[PDB]
Amino acid sequence: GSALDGPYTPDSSNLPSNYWYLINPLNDGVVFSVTNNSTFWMFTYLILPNTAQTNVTVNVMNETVNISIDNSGSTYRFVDYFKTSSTQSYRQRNYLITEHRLQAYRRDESGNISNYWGSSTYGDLRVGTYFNPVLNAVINLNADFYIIPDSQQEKCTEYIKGGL
Ligand SMILES: CC(=O)N[C@H]1[C@H](O[C@H]2[C@@H](O)[C@@H](CO)O[C@@H](O[C@H]3[C@H](O)[C@@H](O)[C@H](O)O[C@@H]3CO)[C@@H]2O)O[C@H](CO)[C@@H](O[C@@H]2O[C@H](CO)[C@H](O)[C@H](O)[C@H]2O)[C@@H]1O
Repeated sequence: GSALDGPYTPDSSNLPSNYWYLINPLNDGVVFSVTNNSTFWMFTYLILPNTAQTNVTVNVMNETVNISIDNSGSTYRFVDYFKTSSTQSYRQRNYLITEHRLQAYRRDESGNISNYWGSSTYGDLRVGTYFNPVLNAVINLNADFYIIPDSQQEKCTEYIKGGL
Protein backbone atom coordinates (compact mmCIF):
# COMPACT_ATOMS: atom_id res chain seq x y z
CA GLY A 1 0.00 0.00 0.00
CA SER A 2 2.94 2.25 -0.75
CA ALA A 3 1.34 3.00 -4.16
CA LEU A 4 -1.25 5.78 -4.01
CA ASP A 5 -4.59 3.94 -4.01
CA GLY A 6 -6.78 5.35 -6.79
CA PRO A 7 -7.94 7.25 -8.67
CA TYR A 8 -11.59 6.54 -8.04
CA THR A 9 -14.37 8.35 -9.84
CA PRO A 10 -16.63 10.91 -8.08
CA ASP A 11 -18.96 9.28 -5.60
CA SER A 12 -21.40 9.79 -2.75
CA SER A 13 -21.49 7.33 0.11
CA ASN A 14 -21.14 6.73 3.81
CA LEU A 15 -17.36 6.66 3.59
CA PRO A 16 -15.31 4.57 6.04
CA SER A 17 -13.55 6.27 8.92
CA ASN A 18 -9.79 6.58 9.36
CA TYR A 19 -8.96 7.28 5.73
CA TRP A 20 -7.80 10.40 3.99
CA TYR A 21 -9.81 10.95 0.80
CA LEU A 22 -7.47 12.95 -1.38
CA ILE A 23 -9.54 14.72 -4.05
CA ASN A 24 -8.11 15.92 -7.36
CA PRO A 25 -10.80 18.12 -8.93
CA LEU A 26 -10.26 19.17 -12.55
CA ASN A 27 -12.64 22.13 -12.61
CA ASP A 28 -13.88 24.36 -9.81
CA GLY A 29 -16.93 24.85 -7.61
CA VAL A 30 -18.37 22.46 -5.04
CA VAL A 31 -15.90 19.62 -4.59
CA PHE A 32 -16.96 18.18 -1.19
CA SER A 33 -20.14 18.20 0.89
CA VAL A 34 -21.83 16.47 3.80
CA THR A 35 -24.83 16.93 6.06
CA ASN A 36 -26.63 14.95 8.74
CA ASN A 37 -29.70 17.16 8.13
CA SER A 38 -29.69 18.17 11.80
CA THR A 39 -26.57 19.72 13.28
CA PHE A 40 -24.01 20.12 10.47
CA TRP A 41 -23.93 21.12 6.81
CA MET A 42 -20.51 21.57 5.18
CA PHE A 43 -19.12 22.06 1.70
CA THR A 44 -15.87 23.09 0.04
CA TYR A 45 -15.77 25.42 -2.96
CA LEU A 46 -12.70 25.46 -5.20
CA ILE A 47 -11.87 28.93 -6.53
CA LEU A 48 -9.51 29.54 -9.44
CA PRO A 49 -6.69 32.09 -9.30
CA ASN A 50 -7.45 35.71 -10.16
CA THR A 51 -11.09 35.65 -9.17
CA ALA A 52 -12.50 39.09 -8.47
CA GLN A 53 -14.83 39.09 -5.47
CA THR A 54 -18.34 38.19 -6.55
CA ASN A 55 -21.48 36.38 -5.46
CA VAL A 56 -22.51 33.09 -7.03
CA THR A 57 -25.64 31.03 -6.60
CA VAL A 58 -24.68 27.39 -6.58
CA ASN A 59 -26.00 23.90 -5.96
CA VAL A 60 -24.98 22.50 -2.57
CA MET A 61 -26.57 19.13 -1.79
CA ASN A 62 -29.51 20.00 -4.07
CA GLU A 63 -30.20 23.32 -2.35
CA THR A 64 -29.22 26.53 -4.11
CA VAL A 65 -27.25 28.94 -1.97
CA ASN A 66 -25.67 32.29 -2.58
CA ILE A 67 -22.08 32.71 -1.46
CA SER A 68 -19.31 35.23 -1.84
CA ILE A 69 -16.14 33.94 -3.48
CA ASP A 70 -12.79 35.55 -4.26
CA ASN A 71 -9.19 34.61 -4.98
CA SER A 72 -6.80 37.52 -5.26
CA GLY A 73 -3.77 35.31 -5.75
CA SER A 74 -2.15 33.17 -8.43
CA THR A 75 -2.88 29.81 -6.82
CA TYR A 76 -5.96 27.71 -5.99
CA ARG A 77 -8.15 28.35 -2.96
CA PHE A 78 -10.29 25.57 -1.45
CA VAL A 79 -12.80 27.33 0.81
CA ASP A 80 -14.97 25.63 3.45
CA TYR A 81 -18.46 26.75 4.39
CA PHE A 82 -20.66 25.34 7.13
CA LYS A 83 -23.76 25.88 9.23
CA THR A 84 -25.24 24.05 12.18
CA SER A 85 -28.99 24.45 11.69
CA SER A 86 -31.39 24.27 8.78
CA THR A 87 -32.57 27.87 9.27
CA GLN A 88 -29.06 29.35 9.36
CA SER A 89 -27.17 30.57 6.36
CA TYR A 90 -23.70 29.26 5.58
CA ARG A 91 -20.58 30.88 7.03
CA GLN A 92 -17.25 30.86 5.30
CA ARG A 93 -14.76 29.06 7.53
CA ASN A 94 -11.30 27.65 6.83
CA TYR A 95 -9.47 27.56 3.52
CA LEU A 96 -6.49 25.97 1.84
CA ILE A 97 -4.25 28.08 -0.40
CA THR A 98 -2.33 25.77 -2.69
CA GLU A 99 -0.58 25.49 -6.04
CA HIS A 100 -2.08 22.01 -6.46
CA ARG A 101 -5.63 20.90 -7.18
CA LEU A 102 -5.51 18.69 -4.06
CA GLN A 103 -7.40 18.68 -0.80
CA ALA A 104 -8.03 15.76 1.56
CA TYR A 105 -10.77 14.78 3.99
CA ARG A 106 -10.87 12.33 6.85
CA ARG A 107 -13.77 11.32 9.07
CA ASP A 108 -12.60 10.02 12.42
CA GLU A 109 -14.38 7.46 14.60
CA SER A 110 -16.01 10.30 16.54
CA GLY A 111 -17.63 11.37 13.27
CA ASN A 112 -15.64 14.58 12.74
CA ILE A 113 -14.37 15.90 9.42
CA SER A 114 -10.71 16.92 9.18
CA ASN A 115 -9.06 18.55 6.17
CA TYR A 116 -6.10 20.76 5.33
CA TRP A 117 -6.16 24.43 6.29
CA GLY A 118 -3.74 27.28 5.70
CA SER A 119 -0.90 27.17 3.24
CA SER A 120 2.72 26.21 2.69
CA THR A 121 3.30 29.75 1.51
CA TYR A 122 2.35 31.34 4.85
CA GLY A 123 3.90 28.52 6.89
CA ASP A 124 0.66 27.43 8.58
CA LEU A 125 -0.42 24.41 6.51
CA ARG A 126 -2.16 22.17 9.05
CA VAL A 127 -4.70 19.43 9.53
CA GLY A 128 -7.74 21.04 11.11
CA THR A 129 -10.84 19.41 12.55
CA TYR A 130 -14.43 20.52 12.54
CA PHE A 131 -15.72 19.29 15.89
CA ASN A 132 -19.17 18.70 14.44
CA PRO A 133 -19.90 14.97 14.44
CA VAL A 134 -21.56 13.49 11.36
CA LEU A 135 -20.82 9.79 11.60
CA ASN A 136 -22.65 7.80 8.90
CA ALA A 137 -23.67 10.88 6.92
CA VAL A 138 -23.35 10.56 3.16
CA ILE A 139 -20.17 12.28 1.96
CA ASN A 140 -20.13 13.68 -1.59
CA LEU A 141 -16.71 13.65 -3.23
CA ASN A 142 -17.28 15.61 -6.43
CA ALA A 143 -13.89 14.78 -7.90
CA ASP A 144 -11.62 11.87 -8.71
CA PHE A 145 -9.96 10.80 -5.47
CA TYR A 146 -7.39 8.60 -3.79
CA ILE A 147 -7.57 6.71 -0.50
CA ILE A 148 -4.79 6.98 2.09
CA PRO A 149 -4.94 5.21 5.48
CA ASP A 150 -4.75 7.85 8.22
CA SER A 151 -1.78 6.01 9.72
CA GLN A 152 -0.07 7.33 6.57
CA GLN A 153 -1.01 10.98 7.21
CA GLU A 154 2.49 12.27 6.53
CA LYS A 155 2.25 10.76 3.05
CA CYS A 156 -1.05 12.64 2.55
CA THR A 157 0.58 15.87 3.72
CA GLU A 158 3.42 15.35 1.26
CA TYR A 159 0.89 15.09 -1.59
CA ILE A 160 -0.96 18.17 -0.34
CA LYS A 161 2.33 20.09 -0.32
CA GLY A 162 3.98 18.84 -3.47
CA GLY A 163 1.40 17.31 -5.76
CA LEU A 164 0.85 13.76 -6.99
C1 LIG B 1 -11.14 25.50 14.64
C2 LIG B 1 -11.22 26.59 13.58
O1 LIG B 1 -12.06 26.54 12.69
N1 LIG B 1 -10.32 27.58 13.71
C3 LIG B 1 -10.31 28.72 12.78
C4 LIG B 1 -10.94 29.87 13.51
O2 LIG B 1 -12.27 29.50 13.84
C5 LIG B 1 -12.89 30.37 14.76
C6 LIG B 1 -13.82 31.30 14.00
O3 LIG B 1 -14.69 30.54 13.16
C7 LIG B 1 -14.62 32.10 15.01
C8 LIG B 1 -15.63 32.98 14.27
O4 LIG B 1 -16.18 33.89 15.21
O5 LIG B 1 -15.34 31.22 15.91
C9 LIG B 1 -14.42 30.42 16.68
O6 LIG B 1 -15.08 29.57 17.65
C10 LIG B 1 -15.67 30.30 18.74
C11 LIG B 1 -17.15 29.96 18.81
O7 LIG B 1 -17.81 30.37 17.60
C12 LIG B 1 -17.76 30.69 20.00
O8 LIG B 1 -19.15 30.35 20.11
C13 LIG B 1 -17.03 30.27 21.27
O9 LIG B 1 -17.60 30.95 22.40
O10 LIG B 1 -15.64 30.61 21.16
C14 LIG B 1 -15.01 29.91 20.06
C15 LIG B 1 -13.52 30.28 20.06
O11 LIG B 1 -13.38 31.68 19.81
C16 LIG B 1 -13.68 29.51 15.73
O12 LIG B 1 -12.81 28.65 16.48
O13 LIG B 1 -10.98 31.02 12.65
C17 LIG B 1 -9.66 31.46 12.34
C18 LIG B 1 -9.81 32.78 11.57
O14 LIG B 1 -10.50 32.54 10.34
C19 LIG B 1 -8.94 30.37 11.53
O15 LIG B 1 -7.61 30.79 11.26
C20 LIG B 1 -7.37 31.17 9.91
O16 LIG B 1 -7.21 29.98 9.17
C21 LIG B 1 -6.92 30.25 7.79
C22 LIG B 1 -6.93 28.92 7.05
O17 LIG B 1 -8.23 28.34 7.18
C23 LIG B 1 -5.56 30.92 7.69
O18 LIG B 1 -4.57 30.04 8.25
C24 LIG B 1 -5.64 32.22 8.46
O19 LIG B 1 -4.36 32.85 8.49
C25 LIG B 1 -6.09 31.96 9.89
O20 LIG B 1 -6.32 33.23 10.52
C26 LIG B 1 -8.90 29.10 12.38
O21 LIG B 1 -8.26 28.03 11.65
